[PDB]
Amino acid sequence: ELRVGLEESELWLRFKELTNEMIVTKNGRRMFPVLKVNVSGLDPNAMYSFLLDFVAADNHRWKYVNGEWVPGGKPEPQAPSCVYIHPDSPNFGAHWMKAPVSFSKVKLTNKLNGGGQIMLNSLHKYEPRIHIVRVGDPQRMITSHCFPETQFIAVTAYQNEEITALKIKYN
Ligand SMILES: CC(C)c1ccc(CN2CCC(O)CC2)cc1
Repeated sequence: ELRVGLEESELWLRFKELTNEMIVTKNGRRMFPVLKVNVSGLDPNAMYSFLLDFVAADNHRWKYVNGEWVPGGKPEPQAPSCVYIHPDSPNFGAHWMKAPVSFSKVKLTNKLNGGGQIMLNSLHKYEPRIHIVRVGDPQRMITSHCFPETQFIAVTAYQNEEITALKIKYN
């Protein structure tokens, strides 16, 4: 059976209990924590690509008011469909399963200024999603897992000083 488990789920959950925030910049910023997963139940002999995208969680944006995240207006039109291709792609099942798959190099941006970046809307909540694409497959079989522990609000600057302190503490 295919299983894709979140790595460092305890670390993610400590950010999630505060409401997680990820910085977006013109030139793009790496995530902390980094999304890493463990995989079992691929065909070790088959080749696959790993893709990462970010699904908009809500029909509204968010605002940080009096130390609280609250609904903060109607959402901006959906960010243009960005997919990050994991740099080990394509590769054998055995490769993806032997060690944690890390998306450490993906950069989150609020400006389409080129280079494997993901465009997000400030003050919107996203849920990371990983796709496993079977290579050479005439049925183009894809599998998709979502990681609710990894949900965050995209920000141009940290709102919650407690998130700022956690990012410093563990990073
Ligand atoms: C005690 C537990 C909560 C914990 C704390 C710190 C780590 C290490 N981790 C931090 C940042 C990641 O992007 C890579 C390494 C993992 C787990």
